[PDB]
Amino acid sequence: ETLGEKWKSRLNALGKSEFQIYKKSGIQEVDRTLAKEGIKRGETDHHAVSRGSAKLRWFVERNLVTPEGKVVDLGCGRGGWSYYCGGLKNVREVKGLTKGGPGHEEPIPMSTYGWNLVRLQSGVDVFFIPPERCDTLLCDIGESSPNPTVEAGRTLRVLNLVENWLSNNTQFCVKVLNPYMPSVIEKMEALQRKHGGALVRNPLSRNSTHEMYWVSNASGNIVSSVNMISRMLINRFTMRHKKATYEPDVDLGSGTRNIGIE
Ligand SMILES: Nc1ncnc2c1ncn2[C@@H]1O[C@H](CSCC[C@H](N)C(=O)O)[C@@H](O)[C@H]1O
Ligand SMILES: NC(=O)c1ncn([C@@H]2O[C@H](COP(=O)(O)O)[C@@H](O)[C@H]2O)n1
Repeated sequence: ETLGEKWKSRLNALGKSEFQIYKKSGIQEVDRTLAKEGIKRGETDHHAVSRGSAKLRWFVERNLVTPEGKVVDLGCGRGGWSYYCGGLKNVREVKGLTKGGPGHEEPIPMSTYGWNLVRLQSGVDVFFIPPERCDTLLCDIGESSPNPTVEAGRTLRVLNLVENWLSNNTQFCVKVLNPYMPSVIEKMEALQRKHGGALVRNPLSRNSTHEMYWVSNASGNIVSSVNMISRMLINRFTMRHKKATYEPDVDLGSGTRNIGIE
């Protein structure tokens, strides 16, 4: 029921080569080369396990999401979001959960700052476990599909999932894979009405996804928000100068935290 649908078809209609070029046109990138080589080498200090750490950092260093207390990371994969939160000031406990298993990102043990406050377990399907009480809820789940109706389903599953974990003034950051499909817009509107927050586009996301994140400390008419991104993604189809701007990767430190305010 929208304009992002025009974008998706155009996207799908791209040639393999055209596609790769577009996917990174004028986006923001994280310089991960050395971080990956160090990880591959067994290093467990400083490195982010994925570009997700840098991704979360962007929202956090802007107070769009303020992870505190018990943080639950739904679909932590390797744990970029979890290890990152494990080094943040007022965070006490970090629990990350994923499916893992062959053909899936499995959590990677690390000794980055606060790693001791972080527990990651795979072999978990978040959709069928009971909700635990938590102060901040993070969720980065959402598999992309060439078929926008398939994505719309996946998106809703996630929204319903999180609604079940959100309480009082729970802090949250949740990926909304396909925010432009009308059932997803409809649900988002309900949620926003019920828990506030807004949808925000992360400059680090690639042009090949219309993904937006529902963050707790931000507002803005949903529909308006998605169209903005839709127009933007379309504008980017036709670009002179398609370079990606890079930035150093995040450094996650290497110690253990003792907690206890003091
Ligand atoms: N039902 C489910 N239960 C648990 N994990 C799931 C799931 N469906 C998908 N996932 C997982 O969710 C992950 C999302 S990608 C993880 C990104 C992470 N924030 C990064 O920074 O490291 C995938 O690795 C996938 O295996
Ligand atoms: N035109 C192509 O050659 C091509 N390849 C992938 N895509 C679009 O982008 C989406 C996911 O992006 P990616 O495959 O992980 O980069 C797909 O689901 C599809 O809609 N398009």
